[PDB]
Amino acid sequence: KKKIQIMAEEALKDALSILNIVKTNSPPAEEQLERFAKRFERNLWGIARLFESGDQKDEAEKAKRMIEWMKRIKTTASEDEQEEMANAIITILQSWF
Repeated sequence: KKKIQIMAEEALKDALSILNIVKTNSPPAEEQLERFAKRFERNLWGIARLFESGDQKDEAEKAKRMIEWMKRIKTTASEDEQEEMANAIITILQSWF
């Protein structure tokens, strides 16, 4: 399951883009944030499936929760809550190289 590297790289770029949108804009570019969240969620659903196929359920639910965190970023009105989830998502994706 280890080779999921291009998917994690793309997911990291999307997460860092959202993080940049949240900080830069005071009222964020809501449609551009939705564009990156959709791509990110898609990438991590695949990462979760590859971990499931590789019998690595611990890293699979880890990937699943980061989808819920990205969905929270879409919902939440607090910029700091958006930052929190983005930094958490970023640090976990990095654990996967």
